Amino acid sequence: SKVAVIGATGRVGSTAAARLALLDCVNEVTLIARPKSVDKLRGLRRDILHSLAAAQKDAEITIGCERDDYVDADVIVMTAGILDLTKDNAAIIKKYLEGVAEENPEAIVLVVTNPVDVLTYVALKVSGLPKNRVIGSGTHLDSMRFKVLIAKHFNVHMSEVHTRIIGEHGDTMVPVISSTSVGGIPVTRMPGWEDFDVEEAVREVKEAGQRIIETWGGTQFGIAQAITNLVRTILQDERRVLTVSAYLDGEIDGIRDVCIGVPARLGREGVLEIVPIELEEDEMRAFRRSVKVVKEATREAMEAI
Amino acid sequence: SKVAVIGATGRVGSTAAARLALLDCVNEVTLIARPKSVDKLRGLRRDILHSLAAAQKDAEITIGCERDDYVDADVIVMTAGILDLTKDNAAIIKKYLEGVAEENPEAIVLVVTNPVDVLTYVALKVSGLPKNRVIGSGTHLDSMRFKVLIAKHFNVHMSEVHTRIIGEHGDTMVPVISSTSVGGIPVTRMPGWEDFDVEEAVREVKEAGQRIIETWGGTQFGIAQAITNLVRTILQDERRVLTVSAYLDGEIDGIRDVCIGVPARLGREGVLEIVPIELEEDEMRAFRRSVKVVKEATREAMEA
Amino acid sequence: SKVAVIGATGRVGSTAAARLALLDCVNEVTLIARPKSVDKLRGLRRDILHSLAAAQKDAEITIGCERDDYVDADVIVMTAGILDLTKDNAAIIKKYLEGVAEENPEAIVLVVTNPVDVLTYVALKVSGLPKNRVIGSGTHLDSMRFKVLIAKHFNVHMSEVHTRIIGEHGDTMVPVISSTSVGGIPVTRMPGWEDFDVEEAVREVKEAGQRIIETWGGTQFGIAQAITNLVRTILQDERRVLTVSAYLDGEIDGIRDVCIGVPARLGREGVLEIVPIELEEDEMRAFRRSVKVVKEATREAMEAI
Amino acid sequence: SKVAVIGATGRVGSTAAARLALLDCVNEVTLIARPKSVDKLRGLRRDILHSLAAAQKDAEITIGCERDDYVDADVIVMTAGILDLTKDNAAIIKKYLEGVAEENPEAIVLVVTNPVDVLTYVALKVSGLPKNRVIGSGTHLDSMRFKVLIAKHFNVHMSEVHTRIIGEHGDTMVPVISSTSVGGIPVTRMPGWEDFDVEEAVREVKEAGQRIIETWGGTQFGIAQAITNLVRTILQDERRVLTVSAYLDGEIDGIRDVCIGVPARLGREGVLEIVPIELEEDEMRAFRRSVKVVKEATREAMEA
Ligand SMILES: NC(=O)C1=CN([C@@H]2O[C@H](COP(=O)(O)OP(=O)(O)OC[C@H]3O[C@@H](n4cnc5c(N)ncnc54)[C@H](OP(=O)(O)O)[C@@H]3O)[C@@H](O)[C@H]2O)C=CC1
Ligand SMILES: NC(=O)C1=CN([C@@H]2O[C@H](COP(=O)(O)OP(=O)(O)OC[C@H]3O[C@@H](n4cnc5c(N)ncnc54)[C@H](OP(=O)(O)O)[C@@H]3O)[C@@H](O)[C@H]2O)C=CC1
Ligand SMILES: NC(=O)C1=CN([C@@H]2O[C@H](COP(=O)(O)OP(=O)(O)OC[C@H]3O[C@@H](n4cnc5c(N)ncnc54)[C@H](OP(=O)(O)O)[C@@H]3O)[C@@H](O)[C@H]2O)C=CC1
Ligand SMILES: NC(=O)C1=CN([C@@H]2O[C@H](COP(=O)(O)OP(=O)(O)OC[C@H]3O[C@@H](n4cnc5c(N)ncnc54)[C@H](OP(=O)(O)O)[C@@H]3O)[C@@H](O)[C@H]2O)C=CC1
Ligand SMILES: [Cl-]
Ligand SMILES: [Cl-]
Ligand SMILES: [Cl-]
Ligand SMILES: [Cl-]
Ligand SMILES: [Cl-]
Ligand SMILES: [Cl-]
Ligand SMILES: [K+]
Ligand SMILES: [K+]
Ligand SMILES: [K+]
Ligand SMILES: [K+]
Repeated sequence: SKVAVIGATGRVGSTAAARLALLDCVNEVTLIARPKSVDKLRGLRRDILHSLAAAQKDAEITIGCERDDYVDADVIVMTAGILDLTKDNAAIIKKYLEGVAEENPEAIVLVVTNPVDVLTYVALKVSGLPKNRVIGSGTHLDSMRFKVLIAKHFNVHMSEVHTRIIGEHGDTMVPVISSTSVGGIPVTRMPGWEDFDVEEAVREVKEAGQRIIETWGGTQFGIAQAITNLVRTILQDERRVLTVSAYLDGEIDGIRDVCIGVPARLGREGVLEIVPIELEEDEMRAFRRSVKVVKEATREAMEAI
Repeated sequence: SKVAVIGATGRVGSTAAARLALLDCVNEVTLIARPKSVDKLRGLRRDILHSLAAAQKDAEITIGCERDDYVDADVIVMTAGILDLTKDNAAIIKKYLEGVAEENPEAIVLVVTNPVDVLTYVALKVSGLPKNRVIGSGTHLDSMRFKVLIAKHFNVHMSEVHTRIIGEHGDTMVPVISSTSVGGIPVTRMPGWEDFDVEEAVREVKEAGQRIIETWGGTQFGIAQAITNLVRTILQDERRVLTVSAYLDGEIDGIRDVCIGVPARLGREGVLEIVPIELEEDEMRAFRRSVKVVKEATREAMEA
Repeated sequence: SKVAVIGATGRVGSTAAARLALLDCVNEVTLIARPKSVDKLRGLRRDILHSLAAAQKDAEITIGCERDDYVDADVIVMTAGILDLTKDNAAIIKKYLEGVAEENPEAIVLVVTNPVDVLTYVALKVSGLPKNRVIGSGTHLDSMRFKVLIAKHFNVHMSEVHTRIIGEHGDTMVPVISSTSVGGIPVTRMPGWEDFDVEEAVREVKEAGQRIIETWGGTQFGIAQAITNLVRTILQDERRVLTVSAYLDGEIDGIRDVCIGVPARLGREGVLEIVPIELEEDEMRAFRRSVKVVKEATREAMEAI
Repeated sequence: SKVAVIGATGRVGSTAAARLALLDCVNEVTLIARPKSVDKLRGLRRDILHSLAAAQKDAEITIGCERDDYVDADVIVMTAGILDLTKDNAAIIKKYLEGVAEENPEAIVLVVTNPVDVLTYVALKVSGLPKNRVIGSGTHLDSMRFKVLIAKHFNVHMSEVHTRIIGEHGDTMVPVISSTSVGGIPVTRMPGWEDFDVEEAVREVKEAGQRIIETWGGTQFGIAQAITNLVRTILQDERRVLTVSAYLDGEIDGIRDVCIGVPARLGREGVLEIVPIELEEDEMRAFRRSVKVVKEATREAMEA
């Protein structure tokens, strides 16, 4: 399996490529950058190879700056980026991913560049790939953090909690308490749920990104591990129900023609299906509002081309 | 951490000891059997030590036939076993576990011998240990098997399924669909649930044991891995919600004075609590029917 | 990958199949027995499936009693067995493995039935397979135990010790101190080597089998884990230098036409090569004597057919 | 176990803290930097906590800028760093690690800041800690890289190769072919050793650092994983023989009063001993030449 990382010179790309190389299901990682940044990729390549030696792991680490270098990959991770920024990043998506289905119709693309929901739609539109082979990180990490917050409240092993945050990876994210469980027990029926402040929790999840930006400079190790989790789930055909930004086609509320954070059973074929989750009234209204923000943002992004 | 396996010369005990010794959290395993069966334990000890060498793992393997060889263990796994059956096995429980708490009050006892729910109660009574430190395998394996069947039906990663079979480790076991979820979604709302035959699944779970006995002679690898799973959850203080035979004290429908399969958050201190699971009508009726059978069988065991 | 276990009803076969199913590189385990023992395989199949559920692992467990059931396997493990016993077991080898190369020339056979060195030669002769795809457990476990004994003497992590016992899996086994090292340092130069009694150690390794036989009934968990280690090394193409019973063709002392415990670099193709280890005078003499015992035993076994 | 990372705002420190927090043996990581850089640590703390959530792992992440925030750590990883360079870095060592043993005598210090061998000596002197509890990354990564090159040459599993680069973490490093083995066989007797260019391999090992700095800006992931490997060996008392910068006291050729890369059996108590490795003529000459450079550079650092 070959995983290409476009934007490997950045904080997210660099750390993603390092942790992806450690996966046993990844035999080759190709670092992609602008032609005037490949020399920096030569250093990153050596540093990662040193990490593998230390961890007693093996992977092929190649470098390049052209379409021929990453088009044949099994997974293409887009981490290259910076209203007008959504423009410029959307253009980057286009330059890299336009017409990929013609050379490799079996490619899987995972977009991380923000706005992730908008740019996954751009990636799918320009790529020509099937809707099941183009996704974005979306609210995956947000859901995993919410999962930990609940597990710590009830003081149970993390694996016992199943939860998800759907919608935009941003202010309009929606927690789905209606499909949240602790050891299979609906969380509303668990002792102590009354003492969990869902709103504070969501707030902690929603603002963390901006707080990290103004202090450490931006997310790095968090998003990198989330990418690793998604790529492993795919390449090892694990068929987990993960919350990622995917193209909706009526599976939830007949909502259609948008890419947004939703539960998806993920395997080697990409999105095997979007789980038709049934939302309560409030959850449905918040989810509809979130779709409204993403669709308008997607329209402006496409108008820009 | 030291784990003692009583009944280590048997099918279950031997295999349990072997897989327990592979755990990083288990630094010593003590093989316990009757005095006449000591030499057999010497060979099993060496065989397990060979397994550790091949797995590049380590563990101190000790052997004994006396109380002083296991009373100070952190976990005592009870696999020694022959109504006439329950009586003799309860006598074995009493012989080995009477007055343990007087010498090791922090010991944890895991009962595996059948009837496990009954003998779990016997163990707690004769042990004098706290209710939270005496449990049984119960329907733990039954729940994990049910989990795989649901997972294979929806074709999802097994970790996505959380389900549970509570009550007797036997014919009166009760599946808790009310507390069964896939990715957090109530299983009733998952697409395709109509095509899942719950009753046929339960039959496969409750009947397999008899089928294995009639063919291979009895379960072995399955129960040994379940023992390994339970002991690791305890010694590593993982705080998982597993279904084990434990003493009920009014957590579910105010039922009391019985050891039966229930959800319990397990850690290094044992049963941290029995989760107050809310059951729907039919499930409640079946569970109460199962508590009746277990309580009756327990009184006869205690009387002898 | 499919691994067939012939003799799965026995102590070694049963436990081998259970631990092999737990390997991520093994997707199917086929239990093979005599037609009048398949019903017992039905119980073992269920018990193993229960073990996987408990360990949260997956494997396909099939059963059968004919050549069509195991001939297409990727690895065929022979654990079916009981001078005259060497006869009867050799006949069993023949019944199961004669002409396998005609239906599956890429099959790999791992013999465990004793005498392991003799019966690996029988298996290779009757199978028609290439010499690199037929081996036996040999002195693999014996070497691993010797490795632990040395590591405990020097109180170092086991991974630091590299050693091997070559020759017959029996009284004529030979320790190769000349190729024994602790962290790469020749063990003869390590502080405290003078306090290690090699003879007692070898004795502990040589007699353990008989002592276990007269007490617990025979080896079970030890040999099963050794089989698992060998199958994993093969199916995952790990290219370790493991000591197994293999066909010698002049790689050591120009010794040829015998199967005996020797170091072999092992991968998906079986024996990639027998490492031409250079033995000291005493080690060479003991190794030559061991070959003499195996060759005579092999001749008598073949005369029996 | 609590591991403190001083210099956590930097490339190495941040990445080191992230991978350390993933270790099961590390329950707490304390991020330490200068008072003005505290808010930056808040963001790094949250980023690492996100990584743990995604990896389904746990760890308490603390932050500080004072001695009291790290003196009680079990392992203190020194990654804070700017001859004028060595002097300033030695001043940093002194500021952070002076008098640690007075408050935490069982602390273990791992020095990473370059020149690592020199600053390891500085750390030991100013710390007052025992010689066995102060080490440096030294040629640990250099040895692991050399191991992979030999392994790829013979096309064997990497675990089959045991090799070692001792001496200075720099130009005067010395490979110990005399103590290099493949599967226990002396590498000199392994078929194909003639086709292995040792000198070209050493050049690739000693020059890569400069190449990474001139391109990516400096090493990061490699050294962070090496730190993670060393800390795990200590906290899990694995007793591996790893090459680290440690205080020599006559174990190799009676050389004394210098911290330099040498084989050391590492456990929870630190350097359990420096293995008395026997070197052949040329290797001995190169090692003595390297001890000269390190001792000289160490005296100048101490003088300032
Ligand atoms: N949860 C989420 O969805 C997260 C989203 N992200 C997104 O990831 C992206 C990268 O973030 P980060 O790595 O911190 O940013 P960095 O500035 O560290 O790296 C940016 C990367 O983009 C490349 N790049 C920038 N402009 C162009 C261009 N015009 N053409 C080609 N390549 C270009 C850079 O290459 P060069 O060195 O040549 O400039 C570099 O590889 C951002 O868009 C960010 O929003 C980040 C974290 C989490
Ligand atoms: N709850 C569950 O899920 C499961 C329950 N079990 C129960 O485990 C028990 C053991 O099963 P199994 O291992 O197959 O049986 P075996 O006959 O194979 O082993 C029985 C063990 O009990 C010992 N034992 C027998 N009689 C006595 C006695 N009077 N006093 C002391 N020790 C005695 C035996 O030692 P010795 O050799 O000296 O006789 C041996 O160690 C049974 O009660 C069985 O029902 C088994 C599997 C699953
Ligand atoms: N280090 C080593 O090399 C080791 C070698 N071994 C060898 O493994 C072999 C099996 O040992 P173990 O499992 O303890 O023995 P068991 O008696 O427990 O099992 C024997 C197995 O062989 C089968 N078998 C016996 N006779 C025949 C026959 N005529 N035709 C077909 N199948 C037959 C049995 O089937 P059924 O039930 O129908 O009889 C059963 O599957 C022995 O030869 C032993 O020497 C064992 C351990 C270690
Ligand atoms: N031995 C080895 O194998 C390796 C050695 N190293 C060494 O590690 C050190 C750090 O490298 P790197 O992380 O890339 O460097 P960075 O500049 O990225 O980080 C330096 C770190 O040191 C801190 N620091 C700088 N000046 C001072 C000071 N005067 N007092 C206190 N803290 C200070 C910085 O904090 P702030 O942000 O507040 O300035 C920051 O945490 C260097 O000395 C380098 O040579 C690196 C890699 C490998
Ligand atoms: Cl990282
Ligand atoms: Cl998710
Ligand atoms: Cl359970
Ligand atoms: Cl087993
Ligand atoms: Cl070996
Ligand atoms: Cl090393
Ligand atoms: K890899
Ligand atoms: K252990
Ligand atoms: K498997
Ligand atoms: K941790």
